[PDB]
Amino acid sequence: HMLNVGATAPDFTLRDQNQQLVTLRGYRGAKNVLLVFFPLAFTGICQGELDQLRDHLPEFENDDSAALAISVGPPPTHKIWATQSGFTFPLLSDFWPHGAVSQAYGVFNEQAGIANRGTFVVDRSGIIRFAEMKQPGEVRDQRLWTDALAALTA
Amino acid sequence: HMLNVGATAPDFTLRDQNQQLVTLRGYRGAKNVLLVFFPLAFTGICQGELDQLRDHLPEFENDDSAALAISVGPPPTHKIWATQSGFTFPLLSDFWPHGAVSQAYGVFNEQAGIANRGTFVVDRSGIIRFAEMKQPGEVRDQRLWTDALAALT
Repeated sequence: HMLNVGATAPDFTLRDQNQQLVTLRGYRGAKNVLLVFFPLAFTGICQGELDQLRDHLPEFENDDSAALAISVGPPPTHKIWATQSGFTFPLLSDFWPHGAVSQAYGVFNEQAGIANRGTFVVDRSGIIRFAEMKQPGEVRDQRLWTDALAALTA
Repeated sequence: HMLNVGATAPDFTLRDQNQQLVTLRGYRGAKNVLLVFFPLAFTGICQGELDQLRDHLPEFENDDSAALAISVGPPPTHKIWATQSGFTFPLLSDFWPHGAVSQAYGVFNEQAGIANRGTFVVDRSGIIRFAEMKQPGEVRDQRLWTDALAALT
């Protein structure tokens, strides 16, 4: 099942949309990390969620916080989507092995082969301090994300 | 790994870019099928190959022949690419299980998690009658596809 608050966040090294390696442990001791798992690029609900993250980026990518969007797509998919959508934050490929990081966080839909709408905040110690999992057909409330992030600055 | 000529073509049922199910077996007795495997949507060499196919579509999609392009990408990826590129032929998703059909045809790159640039012609009996895979630099020779197809009518 989904990892809950108090668990150590599984570490990972994934390619971003520009093929650079991004590792979760690299933020430890420096920033709180918002992990935004999403099902599929070029779909309507995903578009809306990541458009909203784009529109409010300074709340998620600053001196205290970092945001990483994760899905099973490979980098060329995430690159074209990011370019066409104006996304400048990292989109990470859980592509091969397929959904392995999703599976480690307990947010992989084993029937569909896609991550659910899982969201986590990982504190500077690497412990999960916010956890949620919505289904692909549901929409998340991003005020919950900013509120969790805010509580780990002060 | 690649299946050679004379082998029975593994049957599949995959979603196309509009989420419709396409099954190889449905062409048996009716059409020769060209199977164009490709690594990734939105890449350069894939683009050029499938653009050639678009530009020559009546040679590949007619009363005697059908063409199916196959990669590991899911339908929304294929839908956006297809729409942007004018691909009106089926792009099929070997997505989940990841590359299972590609594996069955012996054209899966296990290290990278993508299909290689393999091509097959399947006759009206379901037998592989043409099998092609080019070097990493090299774009496939589509006159060859139309020649193989032409030999089977």
